[PDB]
Amino acid sequence: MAELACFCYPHLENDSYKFIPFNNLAIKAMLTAKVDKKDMDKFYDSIIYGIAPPPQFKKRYNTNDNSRGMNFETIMFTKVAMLICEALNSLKVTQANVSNVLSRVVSIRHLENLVIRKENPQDILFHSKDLLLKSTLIAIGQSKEIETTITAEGGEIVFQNAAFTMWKLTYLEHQLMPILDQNFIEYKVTLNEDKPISDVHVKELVAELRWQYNKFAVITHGKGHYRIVKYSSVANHADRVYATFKSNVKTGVNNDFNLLDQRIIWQNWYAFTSSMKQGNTLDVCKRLLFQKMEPPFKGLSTDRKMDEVS
Amino acid sequence: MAELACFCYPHLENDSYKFIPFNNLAIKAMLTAKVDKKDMDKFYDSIIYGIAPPPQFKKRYNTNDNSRGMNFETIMFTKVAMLICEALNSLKVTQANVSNVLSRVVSIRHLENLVIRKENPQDILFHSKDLLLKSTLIAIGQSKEIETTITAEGGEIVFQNAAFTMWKLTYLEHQLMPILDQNFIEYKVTLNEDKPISDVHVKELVAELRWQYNKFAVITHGKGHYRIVKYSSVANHADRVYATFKSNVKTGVNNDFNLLDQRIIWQNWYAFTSSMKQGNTLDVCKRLLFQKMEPPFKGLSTDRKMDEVS
Amino acid sequence: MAELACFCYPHLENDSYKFIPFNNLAIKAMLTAKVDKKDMDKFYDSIIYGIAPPPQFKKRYNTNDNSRGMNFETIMFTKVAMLICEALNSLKVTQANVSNVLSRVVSIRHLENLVIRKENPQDILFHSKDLLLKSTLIAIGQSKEIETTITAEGGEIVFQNAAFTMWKLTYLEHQLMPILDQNFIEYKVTLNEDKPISDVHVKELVAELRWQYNKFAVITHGKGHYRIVKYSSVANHADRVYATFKSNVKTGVNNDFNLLDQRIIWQNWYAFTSSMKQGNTLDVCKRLLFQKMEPPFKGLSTDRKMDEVS
Amino acid sequence: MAELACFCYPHLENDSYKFIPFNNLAIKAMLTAKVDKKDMDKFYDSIIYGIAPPPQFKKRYNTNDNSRGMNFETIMFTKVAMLICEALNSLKVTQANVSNVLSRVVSIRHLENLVIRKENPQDILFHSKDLLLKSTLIAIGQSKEIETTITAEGGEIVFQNAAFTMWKLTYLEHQLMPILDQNFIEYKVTLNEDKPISDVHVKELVAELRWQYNKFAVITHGKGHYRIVKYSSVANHADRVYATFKSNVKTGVNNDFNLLDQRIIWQNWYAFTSSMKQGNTLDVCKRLLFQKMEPPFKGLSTDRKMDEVS
Amino acid sequence: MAELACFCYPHLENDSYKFIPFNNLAIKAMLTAKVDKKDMDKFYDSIIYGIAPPPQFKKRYNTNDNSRGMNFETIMFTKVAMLICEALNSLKVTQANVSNVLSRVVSIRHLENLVIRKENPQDILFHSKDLLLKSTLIAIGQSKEIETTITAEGGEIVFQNAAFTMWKLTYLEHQLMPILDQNFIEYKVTLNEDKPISDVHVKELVAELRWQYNKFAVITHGKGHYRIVKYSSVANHADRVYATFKSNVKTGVNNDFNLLDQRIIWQNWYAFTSSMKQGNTLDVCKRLLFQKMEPPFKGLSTDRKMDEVS
Amino acid sequence: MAELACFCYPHLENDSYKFIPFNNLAIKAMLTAKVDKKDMDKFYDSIIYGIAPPPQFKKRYNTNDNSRGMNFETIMFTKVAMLICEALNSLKVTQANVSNVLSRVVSIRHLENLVIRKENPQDILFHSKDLLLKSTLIAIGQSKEIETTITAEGGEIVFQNAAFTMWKLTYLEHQLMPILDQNFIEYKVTLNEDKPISDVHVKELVAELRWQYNKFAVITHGKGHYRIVKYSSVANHADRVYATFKSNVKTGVNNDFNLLDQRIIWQNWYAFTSSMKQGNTLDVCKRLLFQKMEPPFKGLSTDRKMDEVS
Repeated sequence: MAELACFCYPHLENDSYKFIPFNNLAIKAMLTAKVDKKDMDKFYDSIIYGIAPPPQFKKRYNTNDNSRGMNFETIMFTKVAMLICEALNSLKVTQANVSNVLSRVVSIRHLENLVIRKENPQDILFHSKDLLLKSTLIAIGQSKEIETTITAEGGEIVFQNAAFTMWKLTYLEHQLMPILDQNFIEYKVTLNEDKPISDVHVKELVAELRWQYNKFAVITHGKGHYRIVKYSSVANHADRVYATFKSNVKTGVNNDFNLLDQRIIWQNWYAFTSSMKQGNTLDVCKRLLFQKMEPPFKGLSTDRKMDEVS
Repeated sequence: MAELACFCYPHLENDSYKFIPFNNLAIKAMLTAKVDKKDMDKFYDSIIYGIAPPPQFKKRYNTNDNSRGMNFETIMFTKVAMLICEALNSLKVTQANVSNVLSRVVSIRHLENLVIRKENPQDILFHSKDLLLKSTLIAIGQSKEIETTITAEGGEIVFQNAAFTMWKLTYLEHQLMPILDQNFIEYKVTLNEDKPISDVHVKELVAELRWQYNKFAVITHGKGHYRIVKYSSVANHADRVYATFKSNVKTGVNNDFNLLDQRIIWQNWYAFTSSMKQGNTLDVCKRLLFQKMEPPFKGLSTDRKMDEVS
Repeated sequence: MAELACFCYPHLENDSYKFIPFNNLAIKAMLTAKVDKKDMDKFYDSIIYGIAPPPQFKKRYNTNDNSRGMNFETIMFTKVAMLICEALNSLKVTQANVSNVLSRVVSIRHLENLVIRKENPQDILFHSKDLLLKSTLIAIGQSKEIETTITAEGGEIVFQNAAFTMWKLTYLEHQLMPILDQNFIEYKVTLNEDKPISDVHVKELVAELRWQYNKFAVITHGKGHYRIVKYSSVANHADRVYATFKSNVKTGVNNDFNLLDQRIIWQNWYAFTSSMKQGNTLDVCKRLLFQKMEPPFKGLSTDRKMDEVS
Repeated sequence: MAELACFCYPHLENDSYKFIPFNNLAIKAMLTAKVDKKDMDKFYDSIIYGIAPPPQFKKRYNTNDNSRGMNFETIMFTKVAMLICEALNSLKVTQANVSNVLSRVVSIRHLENLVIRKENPQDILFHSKDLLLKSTLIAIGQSKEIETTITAEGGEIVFQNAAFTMWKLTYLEHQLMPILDQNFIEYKVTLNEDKPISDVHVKELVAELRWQYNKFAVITHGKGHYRIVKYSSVANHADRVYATFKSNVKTGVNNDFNLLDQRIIWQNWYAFTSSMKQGNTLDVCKRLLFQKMEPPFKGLSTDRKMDEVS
Repeated sequence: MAELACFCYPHLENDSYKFIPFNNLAIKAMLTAKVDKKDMDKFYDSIIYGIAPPPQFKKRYNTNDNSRGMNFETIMFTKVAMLICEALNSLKVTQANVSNVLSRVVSIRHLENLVIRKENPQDILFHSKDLLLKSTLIAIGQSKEIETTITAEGGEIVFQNAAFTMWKLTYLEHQLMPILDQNFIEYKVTLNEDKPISDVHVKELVAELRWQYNKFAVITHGKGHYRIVKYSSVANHADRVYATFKSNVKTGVNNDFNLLDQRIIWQNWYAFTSSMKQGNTLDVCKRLLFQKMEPPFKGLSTDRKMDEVS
Repeated sequence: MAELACFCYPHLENDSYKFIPFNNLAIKAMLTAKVDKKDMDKFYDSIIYGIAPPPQFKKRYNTNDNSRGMNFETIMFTKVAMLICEALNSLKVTQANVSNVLSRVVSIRHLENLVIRKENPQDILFHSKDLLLKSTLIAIGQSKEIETTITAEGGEIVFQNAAFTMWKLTYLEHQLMPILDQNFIEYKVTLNEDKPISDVHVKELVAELRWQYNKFAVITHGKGHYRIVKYSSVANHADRVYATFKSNVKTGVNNDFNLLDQRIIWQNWYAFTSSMKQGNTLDVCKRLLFQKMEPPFKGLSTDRKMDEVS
């Protein structure tokens, strides 16, 4: 969604790098500037409003002629920028790394959701700076830890178990970078703890997903939680995860992929992703997606049905 | 929902009975009137606003202390009343029958929907008085004919086949007697013609109902069309149909019941209703409703799924 | 409330007097005019907008400095004027009488209510010009007939009997000359027919008046119907009726007074008015109003009570 | 209206139990949760929003499919919860009792009214924490003291005496759990002090109740104040008080009942309740309610009448 | 923008084909229908709302999941449909041709503009059915005649000459199929007559275009008028015209192209299009577009400048 | 736009003059006052609201009969007054000078823009009192320094270079003294630093001005920055600058004039102003304005064009 350099810039004071949010009028000035090709990757001095992002990220910002960026003039842009700065400032980043850290692309919608979590007095993140930092570092790609319920990006809870918390992603209502397609619906299921889950608690989740979300495929991107996406979108999900798997192999970055419970994941998605982890090609993997198959917890849908009839 | 006498009264002119709509201020005057117990079943003379319904039907009309009636002061009350009068006036009803005809209870919501159909220049009923009369006579219980797509009460079309037309019932938005429970959702599937339906056209309907309405039971009330109701409501439907079957037996009125296609109807509903037609008791019939069973078109849900994934 | 000359003027065409409504801009011009004392009682020629009422009636019209008149610029002024003209035009008034007819003071609020009745397709007056004329002639003081339910000024029906129709007077919502005191509440009870009324139908009315209007006195002005007025106002009613009785004696005009049913009228009002008809003085009559007395249908209030408890 | 456990949960810190209000998002999470039958009576851990009420109280909370509960997402829910917690926290409740204390059902509308009293700088409760605690403990069922004017739940004062304060209950306008029937009207009359009341001060109250509330029955529930309820509702009041009297006998809880002044209470209610205290059956008691009788302060209604006529 | 079959269907009555507009509820029903692959190109019978377009044109209609179609539920859809039907009905189309006529793709925005012209009493098209037919037949591709000012699609006149009329295209404000990109600006310059144009009248147009539209390229699509498009869009225009030139060659349809005045057209566009007419390839033509060149009416921009300074 | 005495008055406390803002009700009182001709130039004592400006400046203030002044009752009047007072209070003005300082006419719109700059946390002036003072002293005519980008009056940045910052003047939206002509558009180009500017950075600015502002003349008033004004206004600009040049010569005040870069300034303006500096008459100077001439960076407009076509 955007590189971290779209929100802040590094400032060396006291043999350590502190990160500072952009003023939105500085971004606005940048968008109107004539800049040499040699300077497109350098931070821009607006003179009146402080420093601004490198003009090379111009398309990340919505303008009269760009709707595929972010709304950098909203309050949420500043809140997201401050959330990034706080997390990155706790890391005492060193001179060799600042470039890699800022050039990293992160999910803006994940960050706006964490803002929404932390500003809510009811939410644990409002009351624990440690959990907020952990949660943010995960979304910034500066942590090895896995996103769980405690550290979830958030949303509206629509189902909860001893083992699982199902959330509805509210991206349509975001201020910074909302999803523009009004047909969008996506959920995620995060794990509450990391100790083994009983068959009965798996059953309960599977049963809810077949009754209340029968038109949704249960998939994962390998990062330790389930993604509940409409079947009309799994093919696009497959492309993205494969491209991400392929790239992370070429670049040597961490590339472990948690296929998660085969009793829960859509069987075609399990096939597709298991073929990925085996090193197969895109065309070979994607074929298992569209290949019909039928070999699960039998009779779970008819249980919820009769419960309702009573 | 209400007896026909709640909308019109009979007037003998020219050796034939013409039916006349009530003024709503006549109803209002009636609701404030002191009436002898002997006159509760007689039409009421408001003096200023003409005749009014028998005070015995007071509860059919919404007031400060009644919300289970109709909104007789709306324009829709008059349109519905005129629709009834037109249909009943084409029948040259005779002196012995007027009582039975008016005392008959009909669905107001069905009549408001027929009004909505006929006032729409796009709808065939707007352009054929014969079809409108047929359609209304069915809803008034003064016709032996079966409601089909052509003569359907109406609603929003949400699926259509060579053989079927699926409608969404808009009762939440009615003016005269809307459903007050905002959780209400109900569809009906009417037959387009009365010649046999191919297996493939049945398949197409069943497939849509499992994909798009998996949380809905396919039942019928025996009147020749399907009713798509949430499982949380089939038990109440069962009570009503049985009470109607029981009564129509005691009173000798027509009591044929079309169970419709067993490949479409929910198997528990087919069992429940087949036990009814065999003369069983309520407790025996209703038991087959809650009795779990599992012995259909196999693999039809997985067909639509893969179609979407493409 | 206003003389008839405030609404129309006489025009002699074809040896008969036709009456013509004023344009409101003609009235407005009149209100700004300098007029000789000798011409204050003559109709005024606005030149641009036709004839206008005699400047002597200036205070009948609301202005920046008068709120005790009528709102002669509303549509209702024209409707009321036309209603008067129609009634007076059916009388072929003669040259000697026009002065007396126009100088007569009538109730504007009664006339606005008759307009409201006749413009309503539900009301009998909408469909019978004869009843409308009769009803208007009563309110214009050009008829010997008594106002009954059929010819009532109107309002909201709040109770109805075989013998009685109780109306709520809506004067607070009038456009032409509303009551300005927002605490105003007044009802009237008109007789449906003029044949004798049974004890049971009297009982029913008395019972309603004690239960639902316990804070209201049942009085009459002698014109053949009951007036339901709050006790805080009967003394003012007494003054007005006496002044009207006194005047009608001095002027020889008709002065019969129908005391109506002593089982219904408030006993103090019956005493007050019976003393009037006997020729007593104001001070003697009014004393019987404030004189406490207690000598009715016993136990009628406790009947309605227990009915409600059930 | 709801058990205290619907608002707070107990926390053992420092050998004493402190009570903590629920976050409304914790309640919301609970309402979506799959819970074992064995855990339905245990407080629920929403993980993200803290603890929540036992899922067994699900129906106390309004949802898309429940309107007979409370609006737990309003600000008033939190204010009411804090009011309960403050009162219960002053009691140093012990481990054996917490269950009984929380399981106790209290009037939410009484608690919302006490909130409205205490937040008003004009009200004595705003300025005396001791009176507020006393007043709340009465409404929580954790006090032996009787509700008087000082500690009344509140409302709009509509009549006041040396001995009495009459209040109108504003339940239609409540935010947390309003009465939904718009025809609802109920008053209460609380005693200002507990020393004897003169006949003249009783007379004054009775006189107001007959003039201004003639359609209302003067009853009590035995808790030391009068309840002014429409006659159309006394039968339902009778059922509730008897069921409460019956239960409190079976459970041994305090069951004294103050019949209050027989010159004020509706004579049928006095009969009904006196039969209750004598141990009679429901059918025997309730019969005295509908039994007509007529054997009071004579001529008090005619005093207020003549006062108004002046 | 859409085939003519998206608006009407043919009906053989009286050995001639009359064309009939679709009801929008018929289209809506079609969009929900299950249709055999063999019938996708056949007109669809909605049963309740008449005939509908072939389901193969589903994407021409805006839905919850399609924004690249038209708003067929607006009034403008019906007006456009009637305009097409009127024009096509004057042609007595024969059985062999109906398919070709309906399958023809036309500009909806051109048709909505002609509607706007004809409904305006000020516009000549409102008063001449012959001119309207001519104008529509041009936009329907059923006429050999060239669009001139008289028969222009319309818009806001922003400049006019003895020889030229410049219009602003209002596509952003259209109801049926507006341009969605809010940055859109496009003008057209139509010829008033077809007799030769003096150098001075060309000068006047060129002068206005350089002063008031310096950021716009003067191009044509070969149909006899100028198109004033921003330079940021000429490359896309080039693609479309070439694809249209290429296709019309392969299909043998009329393919004459009027390059128009080389003193007016942007020199790069003249080069690009002259290379097209010579049969060159796309890559060869398009190269002349981006090839810088500079060899016009000298000093025309400085004339308007000094005029303004005065 | 107004003398400084329209905003504040001098107060001698502690052998130094402090300047105090006017209350707007003091101004209002002054505007209603009868004042001797001898006192028209003295500050006015409103008695109730403090001191007010000399009645001789009455026309500087908008009233029912004056629209060519300022809106002295807005909040902006007070902010501007305080900004002046702060700047003037840092100068320890002496007794001989106060008259000259206050009588000085300054641009109100410049001062309102500096307020808008300083109240914005994003703007450097918000964070540096020294820069704000410098910037204000320039606008007050109490500084020898030249307005640069850092100290610019402000506006919306529409173009920025290593060497230049182009601003749009928002005078239409001002609160204190907006431009009333809605056709007004004016920009200014300020220099970022005062070290020499490369040819390439000049080229970049000239290129933007020809593409995006072709209808605007590049002129200066000699104060060290460029003014981008429509050609329809340069003649009026010429009058004003000449009158200012003429006056400053007669009064001996500073009269240096920076013609700025002849490669940027409109050649006619350079001629006009160079003739001014040579001492020529108005008629001689102004003639060079309207005199056509054509002898610049060739082919710069065609560079931006082709860039857009790509």
